[PDB]
Amino acid sequence: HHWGYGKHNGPEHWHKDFPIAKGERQSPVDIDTHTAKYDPSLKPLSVSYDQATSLRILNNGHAFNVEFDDSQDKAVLKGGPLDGTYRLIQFHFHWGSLDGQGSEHTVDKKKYAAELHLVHWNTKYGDFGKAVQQPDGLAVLGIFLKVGSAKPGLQKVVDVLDSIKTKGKSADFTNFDPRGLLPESLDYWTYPGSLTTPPLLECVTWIVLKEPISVSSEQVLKFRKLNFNGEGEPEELMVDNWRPAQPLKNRQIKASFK
Ligand SMILES: COc1ccc(N(C(=O)C#C[Si](C)(C)C)[C@H](C(=O)NCc2ccccc2)c2ccc(S(N)(=O)=O)cc2)cc1Cl
Ligand SMILES: [Zn+2]
Repeated sequence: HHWGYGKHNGPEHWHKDFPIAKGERQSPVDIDTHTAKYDPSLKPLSVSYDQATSLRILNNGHAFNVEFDDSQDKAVLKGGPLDGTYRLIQFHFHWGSLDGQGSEHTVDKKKYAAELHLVHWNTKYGDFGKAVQQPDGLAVLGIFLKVGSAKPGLQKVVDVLDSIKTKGKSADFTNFDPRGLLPESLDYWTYPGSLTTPPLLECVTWIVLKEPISVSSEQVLKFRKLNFNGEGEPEELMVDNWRPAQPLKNRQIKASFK
């Protein structure tokens, strides 16, 4: 009886094993576009992914994770609200059963079909496991997906999903360029929050891009053919792996743009 997204183990249950679920800086949140304040002191965001080294893709039973070599400064996030250098370690998505839900953040209560999280850790803490113990340990770049035109830079991900259908399966995933998943604009909202899965640690600087990327219906359909279960277990489609919006409490969402 471990955590997940079902009726019996989903987000309303997590607080029993992870009491920080009801904490002061939980994620995701609703982004109220009329309450977020433009902050002219926010520096521009620096996404430096030209030397990114992807290694592997893994079905972890919750989502699929594309992992990078983070043993040197090869793909880094800097600037915006961040002090110092954050190294890309992995990305993953959250998505829905239907096009009208799937994102974790919402924008004026609007739910997108999916959300991409590009996870980075603060290199002043030396490794990812130390960085998650610090209030400024992580920076997650959140990008919304809407269903429309295909995203060409997503298709290499979609085409490998058949090879990692079940929990615990991995596949070699070299030479993938995460620059193909970005929208044109790097305009963003930022706030202090948490991991959106157990252990729900309050270690994240959230940077959520305003502009969604477009993916095709056929692209998201292939996400929804994944399984939460292991090989040889009863099939449970990997859908609706999103945590809903948490109370904003004593926090301010800042906008990089007027
Ligand atoms: C979609 O589901 C995901 C996605 C990511 C991960 N994470 C890791 O597996 C890691 C690592 Si690694 C050294 C085995 C490559 C991150 C994670 O679990 N962080 C906690 C932790 C604590 C100590 C040591 C290691 C990890 C984590 C990171 C970001 C988020 S999110 N959704 O962006 O807020 C959540 C969890 C977990 C799940 Cl269940
Ligand atoms: Zn996530």
